[PDB]
Amino acid sequence: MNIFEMLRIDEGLRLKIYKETEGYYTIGIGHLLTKSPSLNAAKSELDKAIGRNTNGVITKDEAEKLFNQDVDAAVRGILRNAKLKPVYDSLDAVRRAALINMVFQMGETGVAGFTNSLRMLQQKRWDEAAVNLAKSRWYNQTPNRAKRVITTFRTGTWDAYKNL
Repeated sequence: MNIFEMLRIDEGLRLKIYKETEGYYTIGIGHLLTKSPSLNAAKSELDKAIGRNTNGVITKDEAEKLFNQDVDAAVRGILRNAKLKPVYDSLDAVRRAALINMVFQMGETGVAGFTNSLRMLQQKRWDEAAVNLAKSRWYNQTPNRAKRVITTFRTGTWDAYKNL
């Protein structure tokens, strides 16, 4: 298991524009296109991202390309983040992947807001971090996903994802 497989599990893969859980237009492996309600605006962003007139449809290769860029962007955001980096640096490989998943999902900014949990993780207080992380809108809005990430932080293993 690795970050790509992990996220592929959490996000799925969709070749036509769709709305994700909060109702925003997305495509591929969780590639947010726009927060705007306009489908046109979404199609514009998509063409721009792809570099062609897509008509709202991409191929599998294009989706994987956006995915590689997004993963890359997520790691980079972490490393550049003053609150994030130190945590990331103190963690083991499995757990690093869990933090990358949250950032891919909610952005750097949103993740850096988890002050107390970040602190707990830094101190390797697994059980406590897990309970703190659950006290969030994130957990209440996408509980199955949240549970898989939280368990990964808790255990430091990929068990939450074995079977999927």
